[PDB]
This record gives sequence, C-alpha cells and structure tokens, in this order.
Amino acid sequence: EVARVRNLNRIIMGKYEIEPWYFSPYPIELTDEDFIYIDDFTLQYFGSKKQYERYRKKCTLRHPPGNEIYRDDYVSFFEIDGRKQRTWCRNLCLLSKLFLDHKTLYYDVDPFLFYCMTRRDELGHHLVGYFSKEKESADGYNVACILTLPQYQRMGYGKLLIEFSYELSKKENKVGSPQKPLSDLGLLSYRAYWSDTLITLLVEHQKEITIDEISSMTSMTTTDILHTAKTLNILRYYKGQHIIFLNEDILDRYNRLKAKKRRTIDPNRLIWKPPV
Ligand SMILES: CC(C)(COP(=O)(O)OP(=O)(O)OC[C@H]1O[C@@H](n2cnc3c(N)ncnc32)[C@H](O)[C@@H]1OP(=O)(O)O)[C@@H](O)C(=O)NCCC(=O)NCCS
Repeated sequence: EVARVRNLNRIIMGKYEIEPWYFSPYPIELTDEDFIYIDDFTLQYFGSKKQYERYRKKCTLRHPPGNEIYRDDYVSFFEIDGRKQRTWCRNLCLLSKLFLDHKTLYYDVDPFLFYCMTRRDELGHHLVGYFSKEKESADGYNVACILTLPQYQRMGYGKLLIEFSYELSKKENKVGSPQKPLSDLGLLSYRAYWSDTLITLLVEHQKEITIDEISSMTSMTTTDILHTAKTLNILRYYKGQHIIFLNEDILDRYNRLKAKKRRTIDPNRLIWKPPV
C-alpha cells in the first residue's frame, strides 16, 4: 500500500488546466488526486468532476455578481462589494492566491471592493482579471491586489485593469498608487503603464506639461510621475516649474505604441459615482 498525499497541482477552469504558482489554502482534503475544478462563473471549487457538473447545470448568471459600471464593445467591468458577495469574493481570493507569493487572509473580504473585468464574445462573459481596492485606505492606495488569470496573461488585459483603476481615482478627484510592496510582475506592469501614459500625453495633449497638470490628468502621484520621467530622461525646468517634455525618443516610442493597436479604456463609458 502506498497512500499518496498530493498537492493541488492543477486547477481545471473551463477548457484550461492551469498549474498554481503558489500554495493556496483551499479548504479541501488532500488526497491521491492533484486537481480541482473551478467553475468559471461562480469560481466555486470541486474535488469531483461529477459534483462540478451537477452544479454547472444549475441556473446561474453568466457574469460576476455586481453592478456593470463599464461596458464597451471589448470588455465589461463589474463592481463587487466584498461584504455583499462573501462567498464569490472568497472564491476569487483563493483563486488569486495561487498566483501570488502572499495575500491577506482570503476569508475576510468585507473591507474590499472588487473590480472584475470580463471579455464578451459570441459565448458571453469570460472573467479575465480583477483588481481589489480597500473601501478605506489609510495610505490612499487605489489598488490592493491586481491579477490577470494565467491563461489570459500577456494579452494586454493587465494594462486595461490598471488604466481602469486610475479612471476611478480621477472620478474621485484623488491621486492614487498601488499598494506596496508590489510583486516584480506587478511593478513592471505599472512602470510600463506609467511610461505609456506620459508618452501618450506628450504626443496627444501638450509638448510640455507640468508635474501637477500630469497629476490632475492621470491621477498618478508626484512620486510615480517623477520616477517615470527620470527613467525616460524627460524631466526639465521651464517657466519656473518642473515639466516633462517631448523629444524624438518619446515620439518614436509613441509610434511604436500606436503600431501595436492595443485597446484602451474609454472614460466616457464609466458610469459611476464615488460613495460620497
Ligand atoms: C501583473 C499582471 C496583472 C500583468 O498582467 P498581464 O495581463 O499579463 O499584463 P499585460 O498583458 O498588460 O502586459 C504584460 C506583458 O505582455 C505583453 N503583451 C501584452 N499584449 C501582448 C500581445 N498581444 N502580444 C505579445 N505580447 C503582449 C506586454 O508587452 C508585456 O510584456 P513585457 O513585460 O515583456 O513588457 C500579471 O502578471 C499577474 O496577474 N501576475 C500575478 C499577480 C500579481 O503579481 N499581482 C501584483 C499585485 S498583488
């Protein structure tokens, strides 16, 4: 007799079989099998294909459980109150933990809002990623955690999540920055976003822009703006204040950016008011 006690080595989510990057504390028994089923709508986990199918045939909505506060021809965003959808958000946090070195206790979702992004096509809604945000952040962080599901990574979705998070801050008349410390993947994504943002502003808005105009237009913090401007070598002093300025490098980067034909968030489609 060899009794095998296996780790969760693959999660089955729709047609995808995904390998976890890190341990996540799913409250399930460890056995000789190394898989679980994750319903791609409810995010519920099942040790058994039969149990999973039994619940799959139930009538459920085929998108995340919150208000659709943004909808364009490409994506929707749903705003979910952790306290109002405890089970679903707990399920989302267990799933997210498989791809994070650390995450706050998955069970305690009440303090968070979750902004969940779906792709819509002939088959309906497909959750591709989300960011959470503290209802009340002492440090003014505008994102707590952010995640694109591995099967959808490196398709541009992460950047859309980040862009959306700043559209909320702008509507709030606040600057914001993601919670630190940031994973390496998170930080590199933010740096690319910050860089594309300044580059786009310089070409489409104004050849020279003060740090405070940038902040007003983007909701980026002074610190993130300065760090990014220094990396791009575009920090100067002009008419008595610090600015960023356009040069041939920036223009070239912009053209390479446009050439990629990437989707962006349309602020006019965000139908949302801060809690006030
Ligand atoms: C951080 C994270 C959300 C980024 O998500 P993502 O959707 O992969 O991000 P994007 O696709 O917008 O950009 C990532 C890369 O893919 C590339 N990419 C995007 N679209 C592409 C396309 N159509 N073809 C080729 N490459 C593409 C980008 O250029 C970028 O490449 P680079 O890093 O070499 O510059 C993701 O890595 C993740 O969920 N990580 C684990 C969770 C985590 O660590 N979160 C941190 C907060 S707690």
